[PDB]
Amino acid sequence: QSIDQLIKARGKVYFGVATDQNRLTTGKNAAIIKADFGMVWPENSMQWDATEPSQGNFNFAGADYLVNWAQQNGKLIGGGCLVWHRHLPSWVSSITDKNTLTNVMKNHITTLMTRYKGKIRNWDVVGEAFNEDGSLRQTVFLNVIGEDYIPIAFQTARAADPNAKLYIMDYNLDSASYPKTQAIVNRVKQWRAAGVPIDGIGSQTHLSAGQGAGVLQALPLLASAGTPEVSILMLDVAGASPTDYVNVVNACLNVQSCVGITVFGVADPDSWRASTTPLLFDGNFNPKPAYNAIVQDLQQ
Amino acid sequence: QSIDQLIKARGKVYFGVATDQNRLTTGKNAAIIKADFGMVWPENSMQWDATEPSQGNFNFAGADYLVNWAQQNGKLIGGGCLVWHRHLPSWVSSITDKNTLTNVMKNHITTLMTRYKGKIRNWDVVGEAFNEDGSLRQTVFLNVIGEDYIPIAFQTARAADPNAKLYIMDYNLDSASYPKTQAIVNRVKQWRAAGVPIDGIGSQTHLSAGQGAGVLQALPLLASAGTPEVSILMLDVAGASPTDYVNVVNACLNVQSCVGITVFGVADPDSWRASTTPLLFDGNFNPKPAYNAIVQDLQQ
Repeated sequence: QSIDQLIKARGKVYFGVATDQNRLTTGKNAAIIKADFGMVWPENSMQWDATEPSQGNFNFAGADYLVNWAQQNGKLIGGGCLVWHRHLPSWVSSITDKNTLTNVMKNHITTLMTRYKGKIRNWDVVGEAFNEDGSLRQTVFLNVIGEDYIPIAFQTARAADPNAKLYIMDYNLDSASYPKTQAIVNRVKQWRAAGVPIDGIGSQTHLSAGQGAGVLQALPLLASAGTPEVSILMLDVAGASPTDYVNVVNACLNVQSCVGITVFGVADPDSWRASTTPLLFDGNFNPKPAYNAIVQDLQQ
Repeated sequence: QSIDQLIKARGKVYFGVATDQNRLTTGKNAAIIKADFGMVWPENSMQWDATEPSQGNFNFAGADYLVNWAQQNGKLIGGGCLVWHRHLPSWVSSITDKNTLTNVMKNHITTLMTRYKGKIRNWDVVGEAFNEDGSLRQTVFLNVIGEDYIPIAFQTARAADPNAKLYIMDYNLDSASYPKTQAIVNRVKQWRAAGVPIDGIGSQTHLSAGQGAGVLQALPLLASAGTPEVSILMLDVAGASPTDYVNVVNACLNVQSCVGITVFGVADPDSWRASTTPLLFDGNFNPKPAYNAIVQDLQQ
């Protein structure tokens, strides 16, 4: 049974997955995505080092492949991450002039979003902007532009494609009593009160065994920032316990503004932490107990 | 034991594998390649549709990642395929002018080879140029430029990087009685006698169960064309029988000019034909019996 169909029947938008061209041409990934998932995200093909490896000179072949495949197969598309420190070519992080970096950042945002205008439901505009203690992470963007880089990024994105839902994303937002969770709420409330067009908070949910239960309290806390949407992004769970996965799904169901869940790949051997077997399909592309538990939870 | 180390001890150059960036950042692929393989080959990041999706718009982020990784980890690198009718963008196949297509082909070859000059041991310059009956395949290059496109491609490649071994590659060269196998031998002989710089024939070896034995006769036939080198390229075997894999390895050992073997990926779930489980590691990244049989054969 399709978990995307079942989550749509419960009033949500999607159950999605990260993928890219060489996943769609190998394994059983394309067949599983066609049958069971409703949204695709680029695993790597829209990151900055993949798309703008020298200034103004874009690499779109990989991203175009994904967008085309999704349109042919009737899937929604997400995109990201537009502004991020972790996937950033050296030419960017070596700029020291505020005006120049602002224009580089706006050109990167506008070029990607314009190319796919109207085709992308969600964009992750800014990612991993917070330290664990809730202060802003001192990346090249913060150091050179200042905290205004976040408002500027979102304003620029809204102008490039008004159809898209604009997200900030981060990880370690999985516990309601962890400082980073309340900090992103505090700052997103302030930014929205200043008119910054942040439509969503995306929680990049990488859990250890037993941590699913805490998402039931963390996700409603994230929703208290008042964004129109929240999502669970790039979900995986070490051990892939049915209990952990069902708890995350039920947190989504319990939060009215949570539109859906994306998992960080199809099958365990293709995970960035494969030894923890953290996904919903095994190395032979069979659905694991957690997959079947999600099916039953969405019916029950 | 490392099959690359063992094949080197038998006088060969490499046991290699196809890979690309997202493979290296997921699963156990990087650890296995470091320990057990001596050469990497882009699974897709150097094809024409990946590298020049529109005229003059080169996309090298993926290929650059692979080349860097290989240099940092002391691995040989192969590249290709430069001229091929598969993976060719529509902008190329819609050219009807002989001078224009000649210069487009030259520029594609020269740009890729120049970027990595000195770093790439082997380039597959022309691929899949023959029909199954041994006549030349009527691709856009044959139709518009004529038969001299093959001499031109090789002469352009030799000028771009004289350090590289230049290969022609094809598939279904696995039986000595098949017309294609004899045809490529005859044509390569005559091209080399006329000074065309073809250094190698690469046999793209995609086998069904039981076909390994035929390679013991086919590979010597390919070597009779007199090229400095031959190789086994992108090897996989439906069912991954030890008998089939050992027969292919022994064909390599028996042919003095065969420099090595590349396998078409690490683990079964990442194969283009994963349901046939045709690789040397399983979906849990454990060596399969075929891996251990190769080790035993090479020790003896």
